Amino acid sequence: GAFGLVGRINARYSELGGPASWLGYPTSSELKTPDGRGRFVTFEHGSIYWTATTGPWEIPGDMLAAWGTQDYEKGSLGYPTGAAVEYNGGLRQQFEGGYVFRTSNNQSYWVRGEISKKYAEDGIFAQLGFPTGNEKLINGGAFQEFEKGNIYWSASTGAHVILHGDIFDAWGAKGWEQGEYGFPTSDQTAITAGGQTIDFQNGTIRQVNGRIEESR
Repeated sequence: GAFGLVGRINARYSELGGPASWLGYPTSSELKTPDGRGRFVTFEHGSIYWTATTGPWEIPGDMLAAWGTQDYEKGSLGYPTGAAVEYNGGLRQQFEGGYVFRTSNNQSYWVRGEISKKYAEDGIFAQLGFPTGNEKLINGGAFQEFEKGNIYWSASTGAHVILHGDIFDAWGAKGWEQGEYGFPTSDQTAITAGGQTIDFQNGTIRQVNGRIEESR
């Protein structure tokens, strides 16, 4: 099928090597987005989106589908603001409202808002690995699951990291964030001699010499 492209999207397609690129051939001419702000073009293996203020960016098909689960540009992620680039054996792509990932296990998930901001801090990926799902809204705020732990957020507590393991399980036995401890107020932090510690709204849990210690 023959298609002739225009403006900054055609520009970006050319920059990627046109049909020789991973996108393959166009499967549409330039289309308007629902919200009357953007333009896009579909290709065999993904799409390019554009706004006057974000510029033209290709999104691979799997990450395009994942972006779709919160309704693409109409969702809080908004428009892509950069390319999908190699990231820890996967891809990371920045959006106005967060990030979309190809994971190293060839799955695709998004991160958004305050949880995105925490996940993007240096050292946090090393602690968590890839997302294993999208954000979940809960009573009091939100949380998200990653390979090696979770991030929890409430407006009062901010976004904080807790790892899988005995401290997480001890909090779980008391109903995690809905229970008497409430939300994590600190990131789980290593201490000397192998220990771990984290603060919650209404107490602290420590692991030292492989023993759990609790305060309320």
